[PDB]
Amino acid sequence: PLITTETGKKMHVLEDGRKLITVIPGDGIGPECVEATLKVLEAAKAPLAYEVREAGASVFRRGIASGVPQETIESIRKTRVVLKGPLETPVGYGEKSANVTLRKLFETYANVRPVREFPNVPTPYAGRGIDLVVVRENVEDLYAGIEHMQTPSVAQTLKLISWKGSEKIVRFAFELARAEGRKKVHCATKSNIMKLAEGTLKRAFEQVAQEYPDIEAVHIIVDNAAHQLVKRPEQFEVIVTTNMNGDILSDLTSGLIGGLGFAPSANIGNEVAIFEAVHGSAPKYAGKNVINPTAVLLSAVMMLRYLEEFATADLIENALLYTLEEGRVLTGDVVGYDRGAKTTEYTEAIIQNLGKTPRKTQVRGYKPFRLPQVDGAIAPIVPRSRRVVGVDVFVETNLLPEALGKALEDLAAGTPFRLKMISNRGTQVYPPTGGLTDLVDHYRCRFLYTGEGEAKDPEILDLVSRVASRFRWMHLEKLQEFDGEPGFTKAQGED
Amino acid sequence: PLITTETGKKMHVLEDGRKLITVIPGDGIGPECVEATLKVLEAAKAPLAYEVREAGASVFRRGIASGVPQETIESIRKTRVVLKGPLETPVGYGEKSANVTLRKLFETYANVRPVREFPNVPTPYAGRGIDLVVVRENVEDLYAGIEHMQTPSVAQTLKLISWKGSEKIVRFAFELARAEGRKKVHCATKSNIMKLAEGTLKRAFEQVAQEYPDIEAVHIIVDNAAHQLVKRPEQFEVIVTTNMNGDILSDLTSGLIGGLGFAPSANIGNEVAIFEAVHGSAPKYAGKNVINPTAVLLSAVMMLRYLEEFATADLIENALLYTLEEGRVLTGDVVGYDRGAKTTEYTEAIIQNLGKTPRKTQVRGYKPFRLPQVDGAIAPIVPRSRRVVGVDVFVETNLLPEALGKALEDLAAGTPFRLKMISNRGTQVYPPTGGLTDLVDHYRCRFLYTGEGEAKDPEILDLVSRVASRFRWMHLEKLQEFDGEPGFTKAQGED
Ligand SMILES: NC(=O)c1ccc[n+]([C@@H]2O[C@H](COP(=O)([O-])OP(=O)(O)OC[C@H]3O[C@@H](n4cnc5c(N)ncnc54)[C@H](OP(=O)(O)O)[C@@H]3O)[C@@H](O)[C@H]2O)c1
Ligand SMILES: NC(=O)c1ccc[n+]([C@@H]2O[C@H](COP(=O)([O-])OP(=O)(O)OC[C@H]3O[C@@H](n4cnc5c(N)ncnc54)[C@H](OP(=O)(O)O)[C@@H]3O)[C@@H](O)[C@H]2O)c1
Repeated sequence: PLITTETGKKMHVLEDGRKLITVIPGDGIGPECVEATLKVLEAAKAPLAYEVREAGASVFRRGIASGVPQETIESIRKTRVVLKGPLETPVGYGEKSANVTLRKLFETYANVRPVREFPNVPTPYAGRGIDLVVVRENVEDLYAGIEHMQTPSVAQTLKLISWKGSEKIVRFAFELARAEGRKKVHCATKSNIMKLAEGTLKRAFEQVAQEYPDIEAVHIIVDNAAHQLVKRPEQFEVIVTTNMNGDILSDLTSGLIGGLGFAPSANIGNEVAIFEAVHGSAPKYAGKNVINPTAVLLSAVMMLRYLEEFATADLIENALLYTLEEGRVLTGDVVGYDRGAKTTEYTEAIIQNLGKTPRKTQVRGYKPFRLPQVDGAIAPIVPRSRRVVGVDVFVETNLLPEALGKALEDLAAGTPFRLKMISNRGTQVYPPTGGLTDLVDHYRCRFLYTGEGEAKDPEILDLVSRVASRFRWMHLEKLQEFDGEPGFTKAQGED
Repeated sequence: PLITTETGKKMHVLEDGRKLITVIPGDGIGPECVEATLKVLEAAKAPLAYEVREAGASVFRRGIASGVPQETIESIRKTRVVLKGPLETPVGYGEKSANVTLRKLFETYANVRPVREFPNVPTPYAGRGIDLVVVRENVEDLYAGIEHMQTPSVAQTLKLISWKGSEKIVRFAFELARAEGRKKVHCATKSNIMKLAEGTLKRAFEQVAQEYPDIEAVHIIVDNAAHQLVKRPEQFEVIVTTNMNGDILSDLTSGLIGGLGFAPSANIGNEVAIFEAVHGSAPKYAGKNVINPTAVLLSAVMMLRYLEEFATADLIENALLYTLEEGRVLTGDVVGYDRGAKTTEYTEAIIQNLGKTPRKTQVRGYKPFRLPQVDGAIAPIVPRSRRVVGVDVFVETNLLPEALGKALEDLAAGTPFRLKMISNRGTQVYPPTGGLTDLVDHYRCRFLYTGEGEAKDPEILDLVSRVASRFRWMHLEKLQEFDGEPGFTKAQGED
């Protein structure tokens, strides 16, 4: 049956004591990396039972667009613990990422990506003591993939950041820092540009920080953060950032200690945990028996510790590290593909080293920590007052700014709305600015309410119908104020 | 008077042959870096006339929210050439970036950020021959700053990518490659997740590439790209990417050769050119005469060559390089702020070296190239057919998915629309998926047209008014098909 440990984690413990997990082979190199891992697990006599289910490209090919079949959802709800190989996501077309789907379907909001130097895995940073962890928000931001072609030639993607999601991820980061003996957490954002969206993470970071006076909270702008991560990565311990930023920074850090073949990760939520490598399906290596399975193996190790199977975790992790320390069986990504050991040979070596322990690089098994509960989360605040002050109407037209401006002022005449300004790609173009801005066939037209109280729905739709009598609109955004503060930004160049 | 050179570039040439430029001191370290640069210029007898104007924080403090005063716009329209120090943008609140405003006001669509190893500027990558250039799209994507609080606790930023802007940036990259003798261009995108937005750059890249058979065009996913830039940066020559991706990758590359103190840049457009360092106003070093002015100096050098003042550019750049080669006067970012030379001393040393022989005469290899014209650009295609097939209605509510679904189906009864599904943060929650997705108070409700032809505006507004009779909507998106293909995506978990 499924049980809840004292740490609050959910896991399926079989009568014989073994823990049942869902295993997803994946696409490309996936199966090879997972196959290798399962062999090492069995050799180490890991107390596990396996429910193999599919996800990714193989499922897209069955005509299931989400790439996550019902049997796999059923299995994950049964086990609450998953070890998956990479899943292939078509580039530029096709189905949405099944990797993102798994995380969002099961609220595994935290993506933990630790990086450390490895024995006989040389990098220009060897000896600097790089030991940091990137805590990537895992379920919102841009990667949700909510897109709409505003016009035939203008595409739009929504970036959504919530207080709820930001509060969760920053709290997780602090708890993680406090659980690994780290006394500092960096929050990387682009809040100087996205004051509302990225600023939500910055503000959640600052408010939750007050509860962890034992940890130093430092905010850093994401670009300078990338620069610092390359120039002096040893200054970082824990870095928490939004989904997209985290995707790039975590891959940046992996290149500091050997590459993606050595980057494991854990997708953690309160109800489910998904362990997988940070790397992809890597189609050019699939089936060639040359791929490095270290990343997936180390992920299984993270899974073992999560499962409280610390002994097996140390055993497997020691074997791997011992194998690296000796430096006799190294994969192509470390010694070139003209010399690199085969995947199966690498596996066999590690297995042959089960029971052996490295002298230098050893297992740094931190202490488990209870995940923050919803009842202790900082709930979003309900404004004391709020009002709809206008509406942004997006239109598709090639009419020049000045003419569009006069046309809309005429259409709004008689309504309780006035055209305040018009922007193109976010740049004010009406009133004119004296600039030389090039224009696309998409314009955002800001109308402000001029009456008493607030703009009511009927009035807004009436304004939109008037605009529609001549122009094609495709996107509407209400402009609201919450506690006297506008819940929207000005255009670039707008005074 | 303002003239057009035989290369297409516009510059203000005075009666005496001097080229008039607009100079913006900036904020924080800005003034110090600019001040120094001007000193070196005057010493090198650069044939320039300066029109000093302000932008940035000092202007925000005058109550001009755009941070770009009219006199500065007037000056830029007059000179078409600008040398600016960094500008401070408030973090998480306040005014929008004046740096982004200048670029968008004057359509300086390409941000060229060259990176190379410098003498006596130690990095773990020294000797690997890193010599690449990031071509960052400069006027669209997320950095436009178009934001709306969908609900009091859910923020939204629009990511807009146009065919026009993407076509221009990739063509620029190819021309730049062909002009610097580079035989390869990498296009980094996240097209696997954002098939419409990021995919626009990918598709523009591939179609424009057909015009440059002499150049090898390679697409790479942005995350793997960061990994590769850290693991093996010497493989890259030219990298072209969207605005935000480029912001991060360019700073990542700067940390490979000395840090932001050595990263110059050029904001290029057809009508205007703005030269500035990649770094910011760096408030903690402001006024302490310790900041490294190299980045701004080299930007002035890029400016000089733009102005066709090649002799002065070589003179100044050789002096700088000679100074670094001698390694007698190095700034704090190179040898530590405990032994680093003062900004004024570093400057003095360079001026003293005006005329020396840099042993490794690595005056960068550059060849002027004509900017692509609009008449030669691939225009966006006008669909043969198009139709509105539905509407996405975003509502603010905490009513559970199941009940929200039933409520909306009831409201749509009688209309030529049906509720297809409902998502939360991009994840399908209605119909139920069997997942354990956490919900925020923002839901996207997809309605599909069920009649013949297409959904007309009056019918759409009628549906919205019915939804409004019970729920608060704040965001509408029409769903359109162009040439038989949906101009929108499915939700995560939606089959
Ligand atoms: N969580 C996931 O399941 C996940 C994460 C990322 C990408 N993907 C998917 O993967 C497909 C390919 O994407 P991609 O080519 O950009 O990236 P990728 O699969 O991570 O491959 C990029 C490069 O990383 C190196 N690498 C990755 N895994 C390695 C391993 N196990 N051992 C040794 N080297 C390894 C290789 O470098 P060299 O080429 O330099 O040898 C490789 O070509 C897509 O559909 C993508 O969406 C899935
Ligand atoms: N184009 C622009 O005008 C521009 C570009 C970026 C940021 N900004 C603005 O700048 C303000 C501060 O932002 P930030 O602190 O994130 O970044 P930043 O000003 O670039 O400073 C980050 C770090 O870069 C190093 N650095 C930058 N310029 C340097 C130079 N000339 N010489 C030596 N080292 C240098 C320093 O590293 P250490 O601390 O390690 O010494 C510095 O603290 C904000 O308002 C931001 O929006 C403006």
